[PDB]
Amino acid sequence: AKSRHVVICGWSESTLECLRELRGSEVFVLAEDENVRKKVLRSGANFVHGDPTRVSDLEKANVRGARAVIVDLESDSETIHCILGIRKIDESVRIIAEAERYENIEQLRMAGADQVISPFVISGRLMSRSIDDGYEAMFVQDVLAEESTRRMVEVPIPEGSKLEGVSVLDADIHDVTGVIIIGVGRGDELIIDPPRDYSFRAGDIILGIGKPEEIERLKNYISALV
Amino acid sequence: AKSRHVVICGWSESTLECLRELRGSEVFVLAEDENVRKKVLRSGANFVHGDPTRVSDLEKANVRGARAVIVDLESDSETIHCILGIRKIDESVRIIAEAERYENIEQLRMAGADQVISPFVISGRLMSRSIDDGYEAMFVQDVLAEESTRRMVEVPIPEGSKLEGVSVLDADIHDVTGVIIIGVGRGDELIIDPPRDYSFRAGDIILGIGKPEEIERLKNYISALV
Repeated sequence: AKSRHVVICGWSESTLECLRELRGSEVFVLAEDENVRKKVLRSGANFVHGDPTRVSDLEKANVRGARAVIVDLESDSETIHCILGIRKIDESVRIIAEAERYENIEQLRMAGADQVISPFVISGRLMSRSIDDGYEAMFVQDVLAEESTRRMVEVPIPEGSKLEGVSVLDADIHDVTGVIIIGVGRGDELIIDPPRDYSFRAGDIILGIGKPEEIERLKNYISALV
Repeated sequence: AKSRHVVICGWSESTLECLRELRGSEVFVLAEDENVRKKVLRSGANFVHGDPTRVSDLEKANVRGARAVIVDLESDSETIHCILGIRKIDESVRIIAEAERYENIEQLRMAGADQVISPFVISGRLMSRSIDDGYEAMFVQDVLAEESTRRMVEVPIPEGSKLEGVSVLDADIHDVTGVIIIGVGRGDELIIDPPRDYSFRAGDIILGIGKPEEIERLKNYISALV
């Protein structure tokens, strides 16, 4: 949870939405196609005209000691290539990549990716599941894309939180706040539906779903004792 | 909830995963690039060499009276074009499409799409949200992509179900089955986090998340009285 700069390698629709979500932070977009420059600037970010597979260009984009580097190239091959180059410059910087083919997630990880996201798998699955209803899709589309009614959130548990050492069962988060708790994160591991007898700890990241008002309630509920 | 055939227009990673999910049903894949033929056949589906923007080719793919038609072309423009052609052949057939740009979802709908999925928005968002943790991503990736531990499911409420006319609160589904109920679907509408005082009805589709064993428990719990 730092506040350095972010580097985005490659341009695509993903990168565009992603850049929107970062509207209000210093971002550097490294890309070959010069056309894109306009769009990147007209969005607050800094454009760095270059090649993400070229280590010298990655350097010019300030990949070293960056808060995180996001990669989404025109090819899983190029993404793997870019990543390799990144690790050469900084072997600790957090790397998030987009995989187009499922079979490449592993290789992407082996290259140095800290988090891999596979949109087509997600898409193809939602589609095959919408041949009769659209409920699952509607849900995903509403919470993960248009973030309409609800939204998915990560809420860190401060040191001295009111839920410090409180079991899931006793916290009664959903009924008190309206937020559906879907998981707890500790040491970059994730317990999907944590057991009622699970106690919280400072540092833990509660993963829930809820409307902005319910998320705000949860945040007050998580607060540290005054 | 019928059992006719499915038509997939266009080829891509989405289409490939989607075709996997339909492994065990009669599917027709309409595509221009002949290379793909091998992959489609080596997956149980029928390949139809043609152009999805051409109404005569859509016909050869049995788009008429199909259970559902899934569209994912090399362009939102082409997807809109394909859809228009589809409505010309059958104005009632369920259409599921993939939008690459957010601004096209509406136009895609106006063209005739019954359900639109936007993978890049979903992707770009997950990425911008993973610059420090990967919990949200891990969750999505695990339940929506690799469907590892948990999986998302739609469970229809049979006529005469044991939960017929039972309020959410009284059903106590999560504690009894272990499945996290995230929403109810009725008349192609979706109530994300239905209120405790909401009663179920036959026809309703419960949308939850759970492990295969928990989903099976829920299915027994939903059953109609003998």
